[PDB]
Parts: sequence; C-alpha cells; structure tokens
Amino acid sequence: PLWIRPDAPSRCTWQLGRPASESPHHHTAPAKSPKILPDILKKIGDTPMVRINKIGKKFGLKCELLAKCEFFNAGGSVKDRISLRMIEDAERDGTLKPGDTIIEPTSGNTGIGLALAAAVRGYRCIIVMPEKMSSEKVDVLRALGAEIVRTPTNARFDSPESHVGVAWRLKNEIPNSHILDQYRNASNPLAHYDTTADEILQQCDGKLDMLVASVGTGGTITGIARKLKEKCPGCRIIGVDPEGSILAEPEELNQTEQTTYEVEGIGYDFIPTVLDRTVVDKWFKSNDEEAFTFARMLIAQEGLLCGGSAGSTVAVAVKAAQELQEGQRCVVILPDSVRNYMTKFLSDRWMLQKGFLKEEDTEKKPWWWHLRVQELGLSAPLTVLPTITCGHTIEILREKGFDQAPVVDEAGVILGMVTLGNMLSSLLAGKVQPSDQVGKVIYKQFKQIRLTDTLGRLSHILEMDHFALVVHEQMVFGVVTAIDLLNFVAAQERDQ
Amino acid sequence: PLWIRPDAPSRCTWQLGRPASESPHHHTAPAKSPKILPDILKKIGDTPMVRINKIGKKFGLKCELLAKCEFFNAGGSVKDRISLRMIEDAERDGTLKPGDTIIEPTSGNTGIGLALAAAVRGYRCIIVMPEKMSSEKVDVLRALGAEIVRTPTNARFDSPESHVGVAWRLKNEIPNSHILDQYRNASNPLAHYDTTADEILQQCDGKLDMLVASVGTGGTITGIARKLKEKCPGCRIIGVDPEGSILAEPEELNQTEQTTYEVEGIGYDFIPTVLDRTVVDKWFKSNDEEAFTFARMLIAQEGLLCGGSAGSTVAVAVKAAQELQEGQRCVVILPDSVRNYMTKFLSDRWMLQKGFLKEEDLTEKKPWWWHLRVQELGLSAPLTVLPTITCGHTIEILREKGFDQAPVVDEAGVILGMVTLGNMLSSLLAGKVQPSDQVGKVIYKQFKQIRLTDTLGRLSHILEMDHFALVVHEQMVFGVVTAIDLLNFVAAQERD
Ligand code: HEM
Ligand code: HEM
Ligand SMILES: *Cc1c(COP(=O)(O)O)cnc(C)c1O
Ligand SMILES: *Cc1c(COP(=O)(O)O)cnc(C)c1O
Repeated sequence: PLWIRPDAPSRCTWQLGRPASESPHHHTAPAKSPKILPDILKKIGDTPMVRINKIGKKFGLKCELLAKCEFFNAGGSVKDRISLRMIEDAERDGTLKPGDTIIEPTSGNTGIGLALAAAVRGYRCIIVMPEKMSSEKVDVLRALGAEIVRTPTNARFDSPESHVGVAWRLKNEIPNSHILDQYRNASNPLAHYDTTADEILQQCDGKLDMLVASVGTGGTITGIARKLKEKCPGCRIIGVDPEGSILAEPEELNQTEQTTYEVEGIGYDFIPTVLDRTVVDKWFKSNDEEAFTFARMLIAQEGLLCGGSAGSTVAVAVKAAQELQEGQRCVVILPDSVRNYMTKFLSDRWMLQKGFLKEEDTEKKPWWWHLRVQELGLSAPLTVLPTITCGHTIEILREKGFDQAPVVDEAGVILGMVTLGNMLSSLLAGKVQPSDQVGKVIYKQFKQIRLTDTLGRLSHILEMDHFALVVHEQMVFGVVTAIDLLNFVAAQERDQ
Repeated sequence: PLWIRPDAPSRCTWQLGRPASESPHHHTAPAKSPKILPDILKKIGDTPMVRINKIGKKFGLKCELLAKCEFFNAGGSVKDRISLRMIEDAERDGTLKPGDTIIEPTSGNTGIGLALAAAVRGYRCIIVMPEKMSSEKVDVLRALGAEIVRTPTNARFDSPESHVGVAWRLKNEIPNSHILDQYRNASNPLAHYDTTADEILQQCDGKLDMLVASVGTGGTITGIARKLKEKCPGCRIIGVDPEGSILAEPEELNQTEQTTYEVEGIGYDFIPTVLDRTVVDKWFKSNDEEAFTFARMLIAQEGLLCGGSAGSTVAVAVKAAQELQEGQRCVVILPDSVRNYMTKFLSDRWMLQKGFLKEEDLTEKKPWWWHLRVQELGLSAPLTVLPTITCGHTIEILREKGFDQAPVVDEAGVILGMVTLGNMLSSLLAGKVQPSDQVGKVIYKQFKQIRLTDTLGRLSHILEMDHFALVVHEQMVFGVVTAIDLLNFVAAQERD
C-alpha cells in the first residue's frame, strides 16, 4: 500500500524557546552571489522589499506598509525557493540521482520552479495540477520540457483522482521516480526559515510589527513565523485563507456554502503536515472579488505586477493592519506575478463574465463613453477599385482633396485602405512604382462599425486597431481613427 | 508645422578619445539601493549576468558565454531603464510638470515602462504602438491605466499613419502634453551609458572580448558601445538587425524581398538619431525562425524566460563568437520576458501556423508511441449510470460490479460527466453529501471526447488539458482513459 497522507500530523518536536542548536535539520544560510551566476537558479532569492504608498493611505492605514515582492524570482513565484531547496536537499541525501524522474502535485508555481530546475539540471519533470489552474502555466511548463497531467478540481484529496493521488500512482508506475512532496517535505518551510525570514529581518533591520501571508501549503508562513517568533517575537502573524478552505481558525470561520473559488495557489481541503497553525496569531478569510479587485488595484496604483494571491493578501492587510499606529510597519507577502494570470483577472471580459464586475461600475468612464458614432458627424469617403494603380491613386486623392481611400471591390468586399502620405512615401522611397498594384501599399487590417455604435466600443477597437469603418449589413459610411475621436472630444472641451 | 524627424542626423559632438569631462549632458552614476525601496521604480537596474551553459557548447563556441538578463526589471524589459531616466531628466529640466500628459510611440516595452512610471507618479499615459505587437502588451498596458492607440504596421515613418506621426498629432491635439521621444532623446543612450555598461564592466571586472546586442532604437548598443570603447576598448561590438530592416551595414546586407517580420522590438525603416552606427564593429542579419528557435531553445535549455528579441541576439552570438578561443568571453543582451509573447512563439500551434515549424521535425522529436491508435490500448467498456441515481446506490453498484469509475449518461444519451468510487466515498465520509442525495453534487463535469482512430499523441495533449478522455462513437462510450492508463500501456511495452 503506497500513498502518504499530506494531512498527517507533524512529528516535529520544535517548540517555541528551543535553542536553535537542537535542530536535526540541515540548515544552509543565505550567502553572497558571485558577479557572474553559473546558472539562472542562483537568481532565486534576495527579493526586494517595497513600500506601498497609495493603497495603504487609501484605506486609512496610519502605518508603514511594506511588500516583499517574490515575483522577481527566476520562475516568478515564491515556489522557486522551495523547489530549489527541496531538490538540493534531495541531492545531499543521495535520494535523488541525476537522470531521475521527478513527479510533483502543485498549484503550478512549484511545478514551474521544479520544471525550471529540471530543465537546467537534466532531471525529467512530470507535473500534476488541477484543471482549474490557468493555461499560461501550462504554456510555460510545456516550454520547459515538462510532461503535464491534470486532475479534477472537484476531487477530494482522499480520492484517487486528486493531484496527490494521481501523483503517487504515477510514482508507482514510473521506475526511479521521486516525489519531493512539498506538503510533507521539511525543505519547504525550512527554505522559508533560513532565507526569506532573514531577508525580511535584515530589510527591516529587525524591527517589525505585523506580517500578512496567504497560506497554501503553510510553508511560507510557517518558516517565516517561526524564525520571527524567535528573532522578533513581538510580531503578529496573520494568515489568509480563501473561503471554501478549511485551513483557518477557529473553525467557525470555515462555515460556508461554496466549495470552490477562482484564486489559484491558496487554500486546501486538508491540513498539510508542513503547516504549523499554532504560530498564526489570527486568521482572515478572503474571497475572489476582494482578491482580484485588490490585485488590479495593486497593479494600477502601485505598479506591482503580481498575482491574485497577492491581491488576497493585501486585501486582508488593509483590514488587519487597522489597529496599528504610525511609526509601526506591516509586511505583506506577494507570492507571484501576472504572467500566469494574463487571460484571467487581467482580462476585463473574464472579470465581467465571472461576476466580479458590475457593468454599472459605466461609472468610471468619461462623459463621452456613451454616445453614438453618429454624433461625430464624420464624412463620406471615396472608394477605389483594387485594380487601380499607385500613381492614379495619388492623382485621384489629390484632385479630389482626400487623404485616404478605402479599397473596395465590384463584388463589394472591402479589401483595405490606402493613404496619400504612405503612397507618396513608398513611391518617393522607390518601394513602389506608379504602375504598381495597390495591393503592396494597402493597409489590410481594420474593423467595422455601425452609426448606432457607442464611442466607447470605438475606444476599445482603437486599442486594438487603427481604422474603424462605419458600415451596414456592404457599404462604408465613414472612416475613423483615434485622432478623429480626439478632435471631437477636444472640440467639446472648448464648447463648455 | 510640428513634427520632428526621428531619423534626423545626430548633432552630438562626441568622438572617440574625448575626455568625459567635456560632456554637457547631466550624468547620474549608479548607487546602492536602500533596504526598503520607496517605490517599485527603484527596482529598475542591477540586472544579473548569467553564464549560458548548454547552448554555447552545443554550437561549438570555445568561449564563456554570458547573458545580461534585463527582464528582471520591474516592467520586465530593458526599456524600463530608459523609461525612468527619460522621466527623471525631464523632471530636472522642469519640462515635465506633475499632472501632465505623456505621449509615446513604442514597440511597447518603452510604453510599459512609461505607463508604469506614470501609474506610480500620477502622470497620464498615452501609448501609440503598431498593430503587429502582441496583445499581452496591450493587456498589461490597459491594466496599468494607459490609454492605447494603434497604428498600421506597414505604415512608413514618413507617413501620417506611423506611430511617430500619430504620436505627434496627438501631441498637437492635447494641451500640456509632451513626447519624450526615445528616438531623439539623449536620456535613452545615456541611460545605457551610465548604468548598464558600468554594470557589465563591474560584473566582468572590466575584462571582455565580444558583445552582442540587437538594435531597435540603438540606445542600448550605443550607450554600451561608447562606454565600452572608452573603458574596455578591445571589445568587439556586434549589432543584430532583423531581415527587412535597413539598420545594418554595409547596405548590401539589407537587400531583401520581404518588408515585414514577426520579431517585436527590433529593426526599423529609418535610422534613429540616438543610434551611432559608427561604434558597431559588425552587423548581423537575423530572421524570425532563427529567433524563435533560439528563444525556445533558450527557455528549454537554459531556463531563461525571455523574449524573441533575445532569441535573435543569441542566434547571432553562436555565429559571431566562433572566432573566439577559450579564455575569452562574449556578453549577450537579453531584452524582455515571455510575458509579452505568451500566446505567440511559446504556443506550438502559432509556430506551426506561421511556418516556423515543420510537422516532420515534431514527429521526429516524439517518442515511439506518439503515432498509435487509442484502439491499441485495448481498453474496456465502462458502466454508465443515470443522473437521478443517488450516491449510496452509486457506491453499491460500483462495488457490487467491481468498477472504480462510472460515466454518467442520459436517457437522451448526453454524457454529463464522471463519478468515481473514491470521491463518492470521500465525499460521504467527510459529510459533504448524504447517501440519499443526487449524484450531481459529487459529479466530475470536465472531460474530453476521443475516437478509437485518434492518435496517442493527441491523447497526450488532451491529457495535458484534461483528466478524463472518453473514447466514443457517433450514445456509446468505448472506454475511459487517463494519464495512468496510457502509462500502464507504455510501461508494459517498456517491460517487454
Ligand atoms: C530545535 C528545532 C527543531 C527540532 C529539534 C526538530 C526536530 C524534528 C524531529 C525530531 C522531526 C521528526 C524527524 C522524522 O521523523 O523524520 C522533525 C520533523 C520535521 N520538522 Fe523539525 N525540528 C526543529 C525545527 C523545525 C523548524 C524550524 C521547521 C520548519 C521551519 C521544521 C519543520 C519540520 C518538518 C516539516 C518536519 C517533518 C514532519 C514530518 O515528517 O512528519 N522543524 N523535526
Ligand atoms: C564628451 C562627450 C559629449 C559631448 C561633448 C557631447 C555634446 C553634445 C552636444 C553639443 C549635443 C547637441 C545638443 C543639442 O543641440 O540639443 C549633443 C546631443 C546629443 N548627445 Fe552628446 N555629447 C557627449 C557624449 C554623449 C554620449 C556619451 C552620448 C550617448 C552615448 C550622447 C548622446 C547624445 C544625444 C542623443 C544627443 C542628441 C542628439 C541631437 O539632439 O541631435 N552624447 N551632445
Ligand atoms: C503556493 C502559493 C501560495 C502559498 O504559499 P504557501 O507557502 O504554500 O503558504 C500563494 N500564492 C501562490 C501563487 C502560490 O503558488
Ligand atoms: C527596444 C527593444 C530592443 C532593442 O533595444 P534598443 O535599445 O532600442 O536597441 C530589443 N528587444 C526588445 C523586446 C525591445 O523592446
């Protein structure tokens, strides 16, 4: 019978007040990097601490809000730490021989760290992740040379179909394969103990009041909170758990209907062995809406390009830190970057689709946002045949006094655009001949519009395109670029 | 008449051998960052140098190959540098007042840097970029609070339709707006001169043989090559230009048919004023296939998550560095990360769509089982249940019949999903559901169809996206396949 419960009780004899000399675990202390890194893996760690300027003050925090930005790691997640460590330790033990297969269950960040390290070190990497997690992760992982396996998001960790289960069963079917097991492996919270904490302390000079961390596996908050209780015992430790996860305390917090949430990387249906919950001063529950709102807010206001996990974390921070007073400080952990999330919470249509945005919140938009294209008043352009030449094009455009002609067809299909400036530039530069076909100088890419369309829609199209042609369902009523819209609005600015 | 040619001749009186004390320009030397960065903008610079282990040896270079990875910058591109600089300098002149609109033409990295800086400092940002550029860039930009305008990619820099032109016109229509103009602005190559180069020297101790850089605006290669000719004069400077760009020398190299290319960020139809071509010892022409092949090779082999620009640069490096002998070194510049390119060269289907990949090669790389029928697995026919059935009955039936997993079908014949003994049991036992409850609460909704005549490779892909693959006809399921089944098959064949 081969499986090992990730929820098993911790056999660790560590307790607060124990002399650090009693530890059986092998510790490696942070060091100084050489001028030239022998491989990218040494770029893991020494992440910057950054003051949060606008947002802290927005919500009424009187204290100093710092963020440890962990998305500057090689893989761009905090997991890159524990990956490296877990492997290195595994190499010392002689457990992991070169040319051996690694298998890991993950939210996909750890999978990334491991796949990366494997790409470097020649290990064969096999990842198992739930089907919820973003496709960007899959892309990166596949690019790294990792084999990928997915599990149902709905599966309970007991069940065979859960990522852990599948992982273990694969491990049974693959010769000379190992599972580092971030849930049971000392190397994860240890890696957070030896390095991350030291970094935070050194960066804070050793003076710190409150610390906020979201908890997936607990490793981060575990190592950090332990080394903190030792070195800066006056620091409150705040855990962050998504609703639908059973991790927090007291259990009264976990009473909820929905079993699933959109945020990736945090929360679980079980208690990981590496998690020590006794070191957490208080827990806070976060939801998806909070998370994504604060992540988007974090990017837009603070310029921190970071994941939704971070969003949750700060979302809690602005509440939990309220009790603090000026002169004090609160450090927040930001786990990963937007790179994984590109198509999800960054995309407004996904945020709308998932019900994290009410269309009413039309409130943010400028006055012109709802108006018809008709209000511009436009003009009717001149159309030409595709068989026409360049020279004749210049002739006609100048003679009629038009800068731009859409190229239409006898069939009625619009093929594109030509413009006087670009025609002239091309000929003059000897790129084309006056006898040459328009078809190359032509601008192929454009987008259709109805007179009854809204100017906002125009703005979007203009975020994706230079030309917008107003049409029916055959013929073009006008030609619009950003500049036209701008002329209009500006003209309205003077009309007040 | 307001426009200023980005291709204007350089009025700079700098020439090799001039004492740096003669420079009218204001220089700021690199400094040491405080423990706590006052804002994310200070995280720009001090990018790591990293040895390239596998590829250099792969292509027969005897020398030490270093890469300055500039994608660890805040915005994730080299452009973040010149962004910050351009603003700070503009603030010294008093030219840029707080609350003023910034307008910039860009390939989009510069735009990202600017949008970021503006977001932090409260400036209003307006970006203008060609329609070639990736949508990921657009996404990040929009998240940053930047307004976006696109221009035709085929547009000549002369023409009204080019990004520079559109930018200038916008400047005409907006009150109190500035254009920092990365093409004419001293601050760009100066920023590469003061910092980047210094960093490179310090990292190499001052000992360097060859330097390879791709050139979009020239700022990088210019600043760097100047400070290099001054400090380490024996260093060869190699430019990289995409085919279809006129930047290289002698002009004999620029003779080509195609006018456009997929690589973002490098090459232009004009000669930027900040570009000094006289400091470039040699030019090399790169294409798209080279670029992407080496970018993918770079990620997979070296674990460097980087853009296609970098791909071009190394693709040249493996050639240009051939003349070197062991004991020497060649430093290569890597401009940006995969975050911008996520849906393009990283995606295999896009690489196939664009003809950068011959299917023959993919079929060559693949393992032996890759082309085989699902039928060869031999499978089994599963047992199906109705959705109105309860949980208890599900367990009863499954154990009684000796099956682990059942598909849930319909009287209509529509497969609603999957149920499994393990998850049912786990569910009940954890008290999430009741024995009298309907199956759907436990049911696994997400799966994917397959035909017996499908190939095992297709299965591998699907298994990259899905847990269950149901082999079906055109109401009947011939089988159910997971990663583990495929693995049982392969393992059994390895065993024989
Ligand atoms: C004076 C300090 C410590 C002592 C004496 C100690 C002692 C132990 C012992 C005896 C075990 C069981 C060994 C085994 O059965 O394999 C153990 C397991 C473990 N310890 Fe510690 N430990 C200390 C500190 C820490 C710290 C600071 C961390 C994390 C930051 C940590 C994380 C773990 C983990 C994850 C395990 C594995 C739990 C398991 O396998 O069930 N320990 N420790
Ligand atoms: C002793 C060194 C230098 C001297 C004396 C010098 C002098 C000048 C002068 C007189 C101008 C014209 C200013 C104007 O009309 O706006 C100029 C422009 C410029 N310089 Fe320098 N320069 C020096 C070094 C450099 C270096 C090292 C770089 C960058 C690697 C650089 C980049 C530029 C640029 C981009 C311009 C603007 C070109 C233009 O306005 O047409 N310069 N310089
Ligand atoms: C794993 C992870 C976390 C949680 O970190 P733990 O140390 O497991 O508590 C948070 N966010 C992301 C994106 C993660 O990958
Ligand atoms: C701008 C840029 C370059 C070129 O840098 P220059 O200083 O303009 O020569 C290369 N790659 C990318 C992705 C860029 O954005």
